[PDB]
Amino acid sequence: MNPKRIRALKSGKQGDGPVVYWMSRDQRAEDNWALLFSRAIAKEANVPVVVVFCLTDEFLEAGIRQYEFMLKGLQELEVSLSRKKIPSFFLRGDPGEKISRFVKDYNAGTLVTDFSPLRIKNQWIEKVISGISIPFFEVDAHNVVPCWEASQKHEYAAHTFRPKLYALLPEFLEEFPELEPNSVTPETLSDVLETGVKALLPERALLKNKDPLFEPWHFEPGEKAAKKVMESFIADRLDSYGALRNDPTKNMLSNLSPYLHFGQISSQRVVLEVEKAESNPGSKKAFLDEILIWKEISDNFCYYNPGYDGFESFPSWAKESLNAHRNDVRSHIYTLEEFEAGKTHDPLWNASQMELLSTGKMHGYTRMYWAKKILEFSESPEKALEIAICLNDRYELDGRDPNGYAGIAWSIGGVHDRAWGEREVTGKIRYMSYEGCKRKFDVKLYIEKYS
Ligand SMILES: Cc1cc2nc3c(=O)[nH]c(=O)nc-3n(C[C@H](O)[C@H](O)[C@H](O)COP(=O)(O)OP(=O)(O)OC[C@H]3O[C@@H](n4cnc5c(N)ncnc54)[C@H](O)[C@@H]3O)c2cc1C
Repeated sequence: MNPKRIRALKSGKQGDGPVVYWMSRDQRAEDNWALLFSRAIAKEANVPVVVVFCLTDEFLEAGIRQYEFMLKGLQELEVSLSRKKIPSFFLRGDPGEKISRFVKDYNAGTLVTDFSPLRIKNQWIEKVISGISIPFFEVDAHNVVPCWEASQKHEYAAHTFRPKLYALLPEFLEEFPELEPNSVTPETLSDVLETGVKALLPERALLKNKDPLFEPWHFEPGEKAAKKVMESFIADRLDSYGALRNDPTKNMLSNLSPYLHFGQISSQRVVLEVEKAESNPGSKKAFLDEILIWKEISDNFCYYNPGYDGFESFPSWAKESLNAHRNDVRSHIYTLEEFEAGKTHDPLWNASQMELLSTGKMHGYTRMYWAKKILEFSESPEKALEIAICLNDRYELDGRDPNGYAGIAWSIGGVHDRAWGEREVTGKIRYMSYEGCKRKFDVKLYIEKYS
């Protein structure tokens, strides 16, 4: 285990009870440096490792679609951890109260968590630090290169982050040891799920017919399903990925993001397996650029920019340009509700929103298109950011994620982009025209599918 993957969050006085892994972002038993590090600390302290997960109060800010995907994954995780003789505890409430109380009730010796750069995770961490007296570590289990090691700062372009990340892959891209079971064995999620579904139901996304919009069969949740999606991608989709990743009418992406978001599969795992695959040269470079460079620069962005969801984090050239065009008359303005129902005058935009509504995963190419039009048809960049985040986090299975904040900030604010030709309203932000998409893929066919 490379000690550069683990960081101290708070010194303390070690207790003599179990080591507690507060699982949050990496909801898997295999390929999990945070669990592996926790198991190892336990072994040196001659105590078991246990897993705690907090079912937080914020679940009512998203939908059934994410709550069910996540909890059906955790049901499977319970079984897997128990086979390793690792108990798991699911705490209804927010971490400050529930983790601090768990630590005390169970006499935890050491507390470990996984790494998320999101504001809510840091809020949770502050409240836990004030409720405990034992040592508290975090482990980057989501990036191949620990986020605080990849760069010491915000990287303004993929081309400045790329050479730093690739210079560290020889060290950090490595196989995973097997998780050692514990020596000995030291409200069901079903009922939790039902309680939570009851609370969510009034806000469920319904057609006018009251029929639910969401189709829950496009991505089966859990660690075992994630691995099959990974295996089918490498076998059937990787070869064509370079040619087809920008064609939303084709189903040729990996479809791994919902699994990667909740940590039901390790990206380090996916990279290991892609690296060993013999596939079309070009396709592997393209995929690895997305799952290494662009995914891990998103953690870089959220980690070094506390205002990652606000206009103030845009590059100076984009803030200046959007400000210069802030009083340009927009050709249309849409309300949040009009965006949300796909009721604009742009049928490609509406189709993209319909794909989000019905499957919980909008094709990566039309996400770019979709966020850029929110900029073009809202009162201001700040309002555009709020609308894009709202809809992305409400309806994307892979939402509430650094990739999301960074992808929206790329779209609307030019983060990790350069200035392009000056237009009214959108200024020098990269523009993606309708006619452009028409020359790129079969727009009429995409609209047909999602209408
Ligand atoms: C406006 C906008 C919002 C986005 N919101 C999210 C979000 O909430 N959550 C999310 O996980 N991704 C987000 N993305 C990034 C990207 O669209 C998705 O990760 C991707 O479409 C998921 O499909 P896939 O797994 O089939 O992708 P693939 O093309 O197979 O890529 C494999 C993995 O690479 C990573 N990746 C790919 N593209 C990007 C990218 N542009 N930025 C960062 N990582 C990337 C993801 O982890 C993805 O699962 C957003 C992009 C934009 C433009």
